[PDB]
Amino acid sequence: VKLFRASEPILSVLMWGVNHTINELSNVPVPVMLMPDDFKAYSKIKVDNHLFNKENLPSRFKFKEYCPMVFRNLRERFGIDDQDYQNSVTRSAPINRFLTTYDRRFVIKTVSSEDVAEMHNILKKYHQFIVECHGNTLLPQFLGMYRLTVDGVETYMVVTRNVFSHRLTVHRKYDLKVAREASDKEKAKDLPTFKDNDFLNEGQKLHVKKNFLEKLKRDVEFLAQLKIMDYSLLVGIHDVDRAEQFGPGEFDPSVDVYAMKSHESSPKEVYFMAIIDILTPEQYSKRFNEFMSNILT
Amino acid sequence: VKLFRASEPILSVLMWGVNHTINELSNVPVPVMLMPDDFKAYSKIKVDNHLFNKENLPSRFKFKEYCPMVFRNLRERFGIDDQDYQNSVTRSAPINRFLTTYDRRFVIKTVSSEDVAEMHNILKKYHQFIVECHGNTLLPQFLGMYRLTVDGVETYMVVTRNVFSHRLTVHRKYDLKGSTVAREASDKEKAKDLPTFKDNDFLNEGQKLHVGEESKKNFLEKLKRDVEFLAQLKIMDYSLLVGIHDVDRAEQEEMEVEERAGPGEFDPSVDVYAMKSHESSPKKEVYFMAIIDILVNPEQYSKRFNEFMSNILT
Ligand SMILES: Nc1nc2c(ncn2[C@@H]2O[C@H](COP(=O)(O)OP(=O)(O)NP(=O)(O)O)[C@@H](O)[C@H]2O)c(=O)[nH]1
Ligand SMILES: Nc1nc2c(ncn2[C@@H]2O[C@H](COP(=O)(O)OP(=O)(O)NP(=O)(O)O)[C@@H](O)[C@H]2O)c(=O)[nH]1
Ligand SMILES: Nc1nc2c(ncn2[C@@H]2O[C@H](COP(=O)(O)OP(=O)(O)NP(=O)(O)O)[C@@H](O)[C@H]2O)c(=O)[nH]1
Repeated sequence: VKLFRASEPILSVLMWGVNHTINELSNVPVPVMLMPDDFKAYSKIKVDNHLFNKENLPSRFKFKEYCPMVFRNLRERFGIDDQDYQNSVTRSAPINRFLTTYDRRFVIKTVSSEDVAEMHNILKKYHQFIVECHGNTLLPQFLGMYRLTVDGVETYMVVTRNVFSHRLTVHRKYDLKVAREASDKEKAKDLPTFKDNDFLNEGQKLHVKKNFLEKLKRDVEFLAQLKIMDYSLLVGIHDVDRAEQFGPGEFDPSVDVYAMKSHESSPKEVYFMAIIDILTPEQYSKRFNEFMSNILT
Repeated sequence: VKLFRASEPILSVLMWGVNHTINELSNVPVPVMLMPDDFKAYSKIKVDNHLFNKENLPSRFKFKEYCPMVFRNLRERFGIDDQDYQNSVTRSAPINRFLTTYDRRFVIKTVSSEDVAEMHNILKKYHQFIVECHGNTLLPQFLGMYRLTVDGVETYMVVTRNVFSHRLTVHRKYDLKGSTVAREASDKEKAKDLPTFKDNDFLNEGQKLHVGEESKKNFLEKLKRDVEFLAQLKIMDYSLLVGIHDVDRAEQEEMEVEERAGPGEFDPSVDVYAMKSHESSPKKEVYFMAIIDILVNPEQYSKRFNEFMSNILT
């Protein structure tokens, strides 16, 4: 029994919504191919519940799913089963807009109307690229896109596969791309988002490189051709020994897709690296490219 | 994998709605008791799809379920499981508004806004009656009440358990009121396959139903409390629907079926209104007898009704 028990009405509606659209989809046949209209398509449902089942859900709310055929195909191509996705969102309220499913597999980010517009703008080529690279990429894996109406307020969400391990604690993270670096207050946060300079003058490398670089180049090239910028490479680091204070450094490469073991010859950790934030050319790409090509040793 | 394929979009939407509402209710816990708000409550869903899932469902439709907590409970008290209900409605399209589920277990009747209003008016009392009578009644067993919206047009529907068997074939039928006013069937109706014979038609044939005392007493006691309950509310024009199954004829028809390619028994948990003919009647038969259409004065209407049905059978 999924009650859609959550800290805020909006989370409840998200849970309800994912549950609903995925059951509905299970009634929709898997087609031989995506079609042009699938990229211009949506489902919309409006709920108006008088004196009923408003123990957790708002009595009145809307839920809209952009291009459900496309995002179900992306799901399949990312090796993700519809039932597991549904369970991750619904079996328990997602946790604290930036959200994570209770099991930490999927990230739910609140986004703008123009982010949604832009996603629609890249979606065909992005899909074709996921096809052509066989879901082997560092780009965000987009799993679903929704608009929620709650108390008259529209909210937009995008679901991605988590960059980080859904199990291995991340001990230090960097957001790589002038010059930028972490603030005098952000550096006082539990897990700080460090930047390029904090990384450079700290003299850190990542002993691992072939796959990562081939992949990364192909990706940032694709992002260039779409005239997109501002995207960052998210890097996460889990210190095995630090955890050691069901084995340490143990993970499922088919789940934690971006995870990477430290090379046998190293001062032992787990790295997670993936490109985030591309919903916004050449120079940015080659600059980004070279900066990241110099972290792997 | 339910496609909701149907010859009319109204039916697809019916299937989708029962499916959707039953699954939703599966998330809703079963209460210790029903509350007053449960009798004034409704669920409403409005769907506007664009360029998506249009092979069977229309892109735009509305579905409303009346007092769903109540009807769920009613289903429980009539020994009908929600998954079975759902399956009966959605596994395959209902068939010919007067519909029957593909498996013949449930009747879907198209009604009026007036009808829906009267359901609400009588619902708390009908519920309590079903409670204190333990589900043992000739009255319609109400299982669900819905409003569909297709093409800006609104359609109300009431679901009941079939009075007739979901398996056994009905070879003759009567709609009986007991009116002093003459009630026969038209040449039109009499030319139909299974005509709806009426009062004077029943009188004319010297027709009688022999069920034996122990079944007669049960029947008549049900009937007496039923029409007394109906008389209490301002309820009139309701009928006794009478189906007659010829066991022998059926064995014959089956035989013609197996040739061109058990006997007179039934599950009373399922064919709730079925009665075997008396161990020593002429031809052996099964009858189905229920009160239908409950949505001069009511008291006398029920005296006039009860005397006629009381004489309908020995
Ligand atoms: N655990 C986890 N955290 C993430 C993931 N993606 C982003 N984050 C974190 O959430 C924040 C959101 O970053 P971003 O997508 O750039 O959103 P933004 O608001 O446009 N940028 P900013 O970080 O400056 O606010 C980042 O600081 C990052 O640390 C993820 O997949 N998993
Ligand atoms: N006694 C009673 N009648 C009710 C109740 N709910 C609905 N009705 C009656 O049932 C009839 C059908 O109502 P319905 O078609 O749902 O629509 P509506 O409530 O009129 N408004 P709308 O058509 O805008 O949805 C109406 O005549 C209404 O008065 C209730 O709780 N109690
Ligand atoms: N198989 C079956 N037929 C039923 C059932 N209830 C009613 N009918 C039939 O369906 C028709 C309509 O019955 P009724 O409820 O009186 O509807 P109505 O609209 O009030 N009357 P009518 O349609 O005859 O003018 C009749 O042919 C009746 O015999 C039922 O449970 N099962």
